[PDB]
Amino acid sequence: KRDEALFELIALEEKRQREGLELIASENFVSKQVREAVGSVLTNKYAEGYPGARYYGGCEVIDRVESLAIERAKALFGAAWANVQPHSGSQANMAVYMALMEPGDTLMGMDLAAGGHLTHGSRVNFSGKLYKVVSYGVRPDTELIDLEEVRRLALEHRPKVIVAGASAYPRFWDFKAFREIADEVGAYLVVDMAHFAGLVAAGLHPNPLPYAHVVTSTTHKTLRGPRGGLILSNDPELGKRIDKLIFPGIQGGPLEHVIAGKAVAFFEALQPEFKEYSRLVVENAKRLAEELARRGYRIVTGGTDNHLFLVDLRPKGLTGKEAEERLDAVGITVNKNAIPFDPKPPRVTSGIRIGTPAITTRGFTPEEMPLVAELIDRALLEGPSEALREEVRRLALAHPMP
Amino acid sequence: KRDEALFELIALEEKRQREGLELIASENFVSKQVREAVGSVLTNKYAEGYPGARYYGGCEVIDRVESLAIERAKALFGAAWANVQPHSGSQANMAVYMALMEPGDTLMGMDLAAGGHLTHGSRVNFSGKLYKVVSYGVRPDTELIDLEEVRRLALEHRPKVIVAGASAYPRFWDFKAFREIADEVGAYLVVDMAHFAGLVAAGLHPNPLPYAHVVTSTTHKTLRGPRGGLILSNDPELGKRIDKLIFPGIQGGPLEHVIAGKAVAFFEALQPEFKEYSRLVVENAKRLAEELARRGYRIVTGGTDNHLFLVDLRPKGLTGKEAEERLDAVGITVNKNAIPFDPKPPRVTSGIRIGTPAITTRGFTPEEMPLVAELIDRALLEGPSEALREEVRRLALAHPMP
Repeated sequence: KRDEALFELIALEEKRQREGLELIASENFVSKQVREAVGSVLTNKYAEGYPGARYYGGCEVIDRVESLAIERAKALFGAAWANVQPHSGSQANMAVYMALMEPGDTLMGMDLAAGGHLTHGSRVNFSGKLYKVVSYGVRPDTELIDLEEVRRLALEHRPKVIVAGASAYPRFWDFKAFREIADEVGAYLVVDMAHFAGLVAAGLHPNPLPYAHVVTSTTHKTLRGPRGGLILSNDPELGKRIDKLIFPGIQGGPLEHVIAGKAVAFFEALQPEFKEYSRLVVENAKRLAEELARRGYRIVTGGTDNHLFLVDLRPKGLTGKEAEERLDAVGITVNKNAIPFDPKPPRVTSGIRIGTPAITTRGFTPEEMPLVAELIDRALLEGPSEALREEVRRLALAHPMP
Repeated sequence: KRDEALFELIALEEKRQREGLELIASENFVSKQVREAVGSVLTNKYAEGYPGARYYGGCEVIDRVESLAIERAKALFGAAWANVQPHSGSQANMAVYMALMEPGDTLMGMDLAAGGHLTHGSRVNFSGKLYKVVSYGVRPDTELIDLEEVRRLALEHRPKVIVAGASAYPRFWDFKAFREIADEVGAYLVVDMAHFAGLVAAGLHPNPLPYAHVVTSTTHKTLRGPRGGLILSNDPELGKRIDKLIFPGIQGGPLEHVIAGKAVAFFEALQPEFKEYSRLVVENAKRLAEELARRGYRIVTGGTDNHLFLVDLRPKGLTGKEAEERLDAVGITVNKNAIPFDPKPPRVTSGIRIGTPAITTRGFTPEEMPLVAELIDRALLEGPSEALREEVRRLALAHPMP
């Protein structure tokens, strides 16, 4: 018997995605071929271990699939080693921390309120539970990272691992300087490029590979692949230690169907069209932030160098939670986000985060940003309304989905 | 541009699956509708948090999907609470350990050599790195667990957590006895039913829900669902604590496409046909074990109560490693497994584990077990040959995949 109830819900979700403007910076729309691989029979095989070194037999074809994903990842990012088995970005980070540190050691990452991710040292996350955390933020004036403040914190606290990269920082990272700082205290530099991995692949964002000891990432987000994790390094000796932490360290069997999807995603990222897409992603982000600033909205750091930006809603008397709800009411999805030196608690926040990778995949161009900017503005000032919801629907439907 | 290289490999793997006999106890073949859900657009949504309490907008449909999976899991197993977000079995156990123990605490599980799982205390696994481990095994004379030995160890080491459940134990578990032991020392009883979950759902195996404080499992294996984890309990308060460990504790965004697949698998398991399937799984295992005993092999414990059984190859002078290779050469996959107090090292062993869930899914019935037994025996005695490989191939092809 077919589970009609469940499939009816899947159809409702397709409709929602098609009829709205998805502006959550961490989302995107995978291609049909990525889905074809993820929904393949590769899920019926237990492949504990690594290619050529599996626990069980019958992995001759799976080994070629995994190997292909590994080599393409290496080729795509210019890395000497890769591990494509992490179930997620969080497991990728977990593995790296456990390979380089012992519980109790000191970890240094970006403060959550300044843009850091939960896995960069939050007390409610494994990172802040097993390790002593020291965070760095951004300057109160420019809202940019001050490298001398980072240097100071490193010398004072002597972290074993320093993490660069974030989930809500809209400017470029100076990886060379972060490596110099880590070298000053004998720490490992770990770059979590999950958010900008696609831009790095397209050559539109500095590559951390040569400067970081280890690089982690998600395969979804700007890389536009399936949901999963990835770990890279220019040092294969360090890589061997990390492989051991992924399995048998923290995971059991890998999701080989997902890994097949990663291989397809890397193949897609290697095509010239991916660079054109990535360029448009950034152009859309700059133009959209610009149009919102023209309407009186304050953009953190005054703009963006990547695919995302933050809007400070304090001057407008709106909390991030309220903005998110008013936009969601009309089909525009974003997520409330804390801003630097946010006076309000994380459950409420004073701003919203916006990203363009998803709408750019749907074919939106910089010339359409002024229109998107107008819908956001009205939803926030005039609030939800049927006429507004319809205008959003029509705009969305005029753009296809992969 | 289609990734022809990758898709050519997917076709080869399908051909491999069709033409061979999969006897690895942890394997199974999922239905078309389970793959359809896993390959759905639900992968495009970030949905951190839980139903009604997410960190992003646009989760209205996803909430109905996850709630559906939760409620079906509760009805299927007779539970008061459930968490369907774990990426795997390993993450389900990790979350439970971290919610119940602090690093340094003592964990008690079944010895890996006796049938326990990597996550039950192995030194190369996170369980053995973060916690002090005490292991229990089987008696050389009975080949079964000795509850008095378990009790003794418990009183002597005072573990914070006692894990029941294994990956290679062919008999029923006395959950009531285990809980009595746990109460006596003030420990939590955690049951990992990953392997036998499908049997529990079909009511063919004692249900651990009423006796354990927490129950973990995989959604694949005898439950025949997609690859992933699951947590259940009869205590909602404890459940709320475990929800926090899954997120924001150890994971980030859940795989909602996989959770949709879990919902479908639970739907399939709630149908009367699943009970007939599971009845056949157990009958095939008992019958195949009998047929092999009749042909000169010894069955550990003399038989089985579930879907798997251990073969002692000593009567025929073979090691598990050799048996594994000889079988693999003719398209029959099994895995080597130590027998109680194996005289051979662990990388060699004197036995093999055989499980019937996968062939049963393909339509094999008890009357055909004698034929599978003969093919296994001929491959081990005569060794691989083209003629034998063709006989396996034809038998396999005559039993379609889902």
